[PDB]
Amino acid sequence: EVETFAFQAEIAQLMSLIINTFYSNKEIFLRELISNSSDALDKIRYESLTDPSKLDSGKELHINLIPNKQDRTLTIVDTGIGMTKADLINNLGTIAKSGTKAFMEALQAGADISMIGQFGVGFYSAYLVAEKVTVITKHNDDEQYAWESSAGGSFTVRTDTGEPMGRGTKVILHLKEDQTEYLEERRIKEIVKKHSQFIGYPITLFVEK
Ligand SMILES: OCc1ccc(OC2CCOCC2)cc1
Repeated sequence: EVETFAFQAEIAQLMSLIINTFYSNKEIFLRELISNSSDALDKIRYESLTDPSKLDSGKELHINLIPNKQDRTLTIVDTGIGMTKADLINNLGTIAKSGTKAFMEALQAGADISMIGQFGVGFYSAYLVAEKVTVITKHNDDEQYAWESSAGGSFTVRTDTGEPMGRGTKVILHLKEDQTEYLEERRIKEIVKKHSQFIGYPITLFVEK
């Protein structure tokens, strides 16, 4: 069972701007996604100090980067707090409406796309390099869900029947045909060292077979 939702008009406008604006410094997408993962890990860590059973779904707090040249995907996996169905459909979009408006106004005043994370909508930088993004997520209080969007104004949510994740989020970037540099080990290493060197969780870059 697949449910299809319309983005709020403001978020659809943001995604079109990201897809259509000429902007060569695309590599910042990875910093933004790693930052989101780090924030999600911070959140479950803090909650676990007062309810240690919140880690029954997995004690390890980490970020994995998994390139796959056969599928042309880059996957960013974290074992953070995860998101509920309500997060995916309602809560995050509500927060993203105000962040988008601030970001859009900042861009009109001379900011550039790399500053997107200062407005809390860094996830959408994924569309600098991906034609489709799939988000698989599992929160302790809800079921495992798959969110997906190729932009165009809509996204889908379904219950996920794949490999159970325990807790956390996987962002699968289905890369654009001309963005396969972000599947190369040396390129990912370079970007992590440049932009994500002090993240407080282990980042493991998987090697391809
Ligand atoms: O833990 C990583 C992560 C992944 C995606 C996120 O944002 C939502 C934005 C649009 O709706 C689908 C998900 C936030 C955090």
